[PDB]
Order: sequence, then C-alpha cells, then structure tokens
Amino acid sequence: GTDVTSKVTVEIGSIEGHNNTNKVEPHAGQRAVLKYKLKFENGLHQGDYFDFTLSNNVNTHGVSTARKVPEIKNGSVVMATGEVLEGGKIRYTFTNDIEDKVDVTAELEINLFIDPKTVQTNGNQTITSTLNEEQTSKELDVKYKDGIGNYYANLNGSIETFNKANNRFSHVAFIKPNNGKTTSVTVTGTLMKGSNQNGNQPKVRIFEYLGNNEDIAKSVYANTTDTSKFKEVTSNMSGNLNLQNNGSYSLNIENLDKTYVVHYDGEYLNGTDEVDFRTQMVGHPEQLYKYYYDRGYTLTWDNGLVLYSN
Repeated sequence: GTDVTSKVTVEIGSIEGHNNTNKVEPHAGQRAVLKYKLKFENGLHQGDYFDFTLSNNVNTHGVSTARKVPEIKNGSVVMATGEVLEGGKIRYTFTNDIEDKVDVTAELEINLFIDPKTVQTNGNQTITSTLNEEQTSKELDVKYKDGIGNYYANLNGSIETFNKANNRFSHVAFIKPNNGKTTSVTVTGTLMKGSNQNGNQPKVRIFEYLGNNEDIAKSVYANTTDTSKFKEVTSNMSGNLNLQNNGSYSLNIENLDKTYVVHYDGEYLNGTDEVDFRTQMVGHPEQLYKYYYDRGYTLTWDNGLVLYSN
C-alpha cells in the first residue's frame, strides 16, 4: 500500500520525563514517554503506512534487541502495527480494520529510552518526535550514576543488550585507578539472579582504554571497535581469566594502573523473574601485614533487569 503520512494529524502531542518532571535518570531505569492523539483522513486501506521520526538521543527499545512498538488500537481492534525501520524511524502500517472507517482517531503511548551512545554526558537534551511536519518537543535533564569508588579505584557498569529470544545479555564494566595509585585486583562477574547452573561459559573480553579519563562516557558506553580508544587485551590476560558454566568469571590484574573495560556476553536461565549481574572488584593496597591483616577493599556494582512481576 502507500505512504499516507500526509493524512495523519497530531491533535495532541507531548513528551514527558520521569513522573512528569523535566528530568530523567536512565541508570535508575527511568525513561521519557511520548503521547500522541492522532486524527486520520478517511479512505485508508490495509498496508497503507505512516512514519514519524524521533531525535537520535532516544529510542524505543533501551537494552532490548527487539524492535517492536505498541499497536495502535481502536479499543480492541488493531488498526496499525509498528516497527522500527532505522534512524530513528517508526512506521505504522494499517490493518484491514481501517477499511471504510470514518473520523478515525487514536491514542499512542511510547516509552523513549535515553540512548547511551548518543547521550554520553549529563545535561539537557531536547527530545523530539516529528510526524507529518508537526514537531513535538521536550527538554529533559539527563543524569547518570558515577559508579562506586574509593581512594584507590572506581567501578561502574551497565547492561548493554538484552536478548529474550536467545536468553542472552551483554554488559559493560569500567574499572580504573584513582589518585595515581596502583593496586593489584581481582574482578568478578556473578549472576546473583538468573544463573543457569548448567549453561555455557560466558564470553568475556577486556580492553585497555587509550583516551583521557575525562572523556569516558558518563552514560557507560564503550565503542570497542574504535581502535584509537580501545585496545583489546583479552589474549594477553587469558591466563588470568577463569570462566564458569554458571555464568561467573574471575579476572586477576596485577597492576591496576590503567582504565579497563570488561565486556561480558552471557546467558541467563529461561524463566527467571529477574537477571541480576554483579561486578565486584577486590583490591589489595598493601601486603606487608605488619601489625595487622585485612582483605583490602571491595567495590560492588549490580545491574539488573525485571523480566516478570508478579
């Protein structure tokens, strides 16, 4: 069928931030929300379609690999289905149920997640959706978390991708020294929820960051295929890496004197209510043990998804 974008009118359009404030915290699992009330011209047919375009600071998926959006209904009847085509382009295609309908209107609510690749820093973003030349627009202040640190090191992470069809997810962790200090460390990954005790061993890849620390994305984002920014050292570190069938890994680094990224791709147990992935770093700043012993510091950062509640 044909492009009937010019036949769709936005009657009411708005974009809102978390709880209808002007702020969004993506690392607390918050998001923006686009709401539309659309009027349609008469005489549309099945297979006819309309497109709108989102600013590339947001998308409709967050960590999900899936690319569906909500259906446009008239009560119970599916009027249109929607798909993400590309940048960042949402197309709704009309069903058979638009045929011979008159004065059709419809509401549409779509969650809009802040993209960590295009929104790398804290601060205001202007979020827009454009439908048939009508621009709907909202400024939101995006605020990210800084990980967890001490005088010696910082640990931060985020789930990168989530793939329901394969029971897989990927995760990015950044580990760095602070204050010019070098400590010897053990870094672990553990599925605190959602471990498949009898699964495959995870793929874990480690990269040396080559840039200035000031340019590390606040969003927690590593484009590890930029070879001026990242150097893969997985080979070099392979004798210090252990992988387990319950999804855990462990990694020893004798001198933490550089910023590293650890990329994890693993599976989770089918049916789990939740997936909760812990990255933990244990450091030993001193090993003289004169007058005292203790085990050093521990930094712990968890990233979790809810798959069922409840």
